[PDB]
Amino acid sequence: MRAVNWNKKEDDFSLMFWKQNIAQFWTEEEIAVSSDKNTWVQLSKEEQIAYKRVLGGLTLLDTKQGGEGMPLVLVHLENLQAKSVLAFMGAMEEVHAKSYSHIFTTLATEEEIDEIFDWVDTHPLLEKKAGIITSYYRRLLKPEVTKKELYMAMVASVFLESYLFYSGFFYPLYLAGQGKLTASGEIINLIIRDESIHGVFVGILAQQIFAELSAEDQQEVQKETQELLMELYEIEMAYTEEIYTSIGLVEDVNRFVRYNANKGLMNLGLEPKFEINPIVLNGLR
Amino acid sequence: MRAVNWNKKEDDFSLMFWKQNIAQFWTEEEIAVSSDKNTWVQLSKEEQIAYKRVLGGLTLLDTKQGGEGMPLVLVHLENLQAKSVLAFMGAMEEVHAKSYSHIFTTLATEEEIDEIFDWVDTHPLLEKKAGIITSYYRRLLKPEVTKKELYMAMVASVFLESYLFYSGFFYPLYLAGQGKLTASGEIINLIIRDESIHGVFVGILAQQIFAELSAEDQQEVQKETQELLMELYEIEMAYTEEIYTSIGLVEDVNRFVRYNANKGLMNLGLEPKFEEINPIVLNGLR
Ligand SMILES: [Mn+2]
Ligand SMILES: [Mn+2]
Ligand SMILES: [Mn+2]
Ligand SMILES: [Mn+2]
Repeated sequence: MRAVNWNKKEDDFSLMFWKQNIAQFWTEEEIAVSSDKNTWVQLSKEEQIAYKRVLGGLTLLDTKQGGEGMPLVLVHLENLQAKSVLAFMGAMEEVHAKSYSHIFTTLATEEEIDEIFDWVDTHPLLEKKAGIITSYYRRLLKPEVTKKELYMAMVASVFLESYLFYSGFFYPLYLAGQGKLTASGEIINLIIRDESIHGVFVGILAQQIFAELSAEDQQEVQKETQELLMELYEIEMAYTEEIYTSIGLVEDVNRFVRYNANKGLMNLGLEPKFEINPIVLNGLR
Repeated sequence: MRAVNWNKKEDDFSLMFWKQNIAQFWTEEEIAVSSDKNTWVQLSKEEQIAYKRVLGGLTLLDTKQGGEGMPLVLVHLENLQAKSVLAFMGAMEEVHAKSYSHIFTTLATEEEIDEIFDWVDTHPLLEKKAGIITSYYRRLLKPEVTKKELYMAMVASVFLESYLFYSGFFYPLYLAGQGKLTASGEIINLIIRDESIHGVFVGILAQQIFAELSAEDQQEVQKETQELLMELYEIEMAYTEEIYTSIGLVEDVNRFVRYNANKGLMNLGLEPKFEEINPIVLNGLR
């Protein structure tokens, strides 16, 4: 039975990602958010509701990535150095999820917070979206998996990391780009910095597996990947309509979703399928 | 589908362990080990071989705990806050494993290191020991698991964290207690500080699951736990004989293995099954 041996590289990238993950390490106690109250109270009721809802959705996605996506993809890897990186990335998803609770503590009463999480749990689009992704992860709950199954779990993971978060990240970035909720915006920026390298890394692992598949299997997963992309897109467009119609931002968020869907495809070595908002860009500064 | 909500406690302990795991965060770059070369050369060939072999075994156990034990237990937990803690603990196992490579880079040539890892991979007792533990983890590779299966995976994990590491930890502690390889000893002490909390936490989770089982299932897993304890003990005694006979430490290590097996049992809420810590080892823990 093999032990991980870092003195003999298993690939040309795991060590750099290991070091970068650790270089980026942070926790919610580093960013105090109480000063956001002064701009929080300036938001309309509809704006506050949208913000809380998107952060609830982000919390759900990080919960599933740390508790299902990273663990189940990493248990089936043969590359022990890449497994190490994924384990750390999974822990960081739990840091991310806990940081949303830190934001909530400042922006909402205890009763308001539990209402957010009840809304998350009973929400049909969030259930459908998370169910589609986790179906690929739960396919790995068996002793022997195929490379097509592992590849598609990695595709699902890249799509979560590089694409499904972004209908939610839009709004904290959009507000922070205007000087509103900038401390929470700093947290979201730290989260994004992590998700960006998560998506690149899992996409490298996916491309390595893809190269080992037969031509027939390659065709099959290419079709599944394109179909998954567009299945998620239809759900995202329903989600942005539900969240953002009240505040007039639906088409802006949709443009942002498509930009990030293209980045997810590129992380997998695939061509873009869709043809950044300048305020969001200022929030990423 | 539920998202983790830290503003409503799911249990009385996960937040405390979350905070403590983070308070204890470290990486290998924080302890330079080059100064250990001066005492490494004072050791005999047999002492150096023993040290490299036990660190190889430790690396294997951490590799399996980070890559199988924590992930598969955490997947099946319903408590999202406890899942969060286990994910962080699993990442720390990978930090631990990488820290052994950091020690090796100072103490061995590239060829000597590859020899260590070849020895680990082909070693029959390490394969048997790790295979027993990971068999409990690999029972969780299915869509739905029983509480008996989850409980026994947690028992196996506590036995790894609180018991099976210690035939290996003995020697770095013994040497550090004699002023040898003290920088490496500092790393091992950081690892032990983590494993100690890992075993306590998983043991709490196991006790909670146990209390939820039917009486028939409780009787089954109680017997299986005691059998597993003693099956592992027989293997550990073969392992310590193999590693430590050449340096005259077998009975001392065995004394330390039993002390830690009792701690693992206590972490599970169970009575000790074996009859003070060696004073040199104690000085290495200071
Ligand atoms: Mn995350
Ligand atoms: Mn991520
Ligand atoms: Mn460890
Ligand atoms: Mn541990």
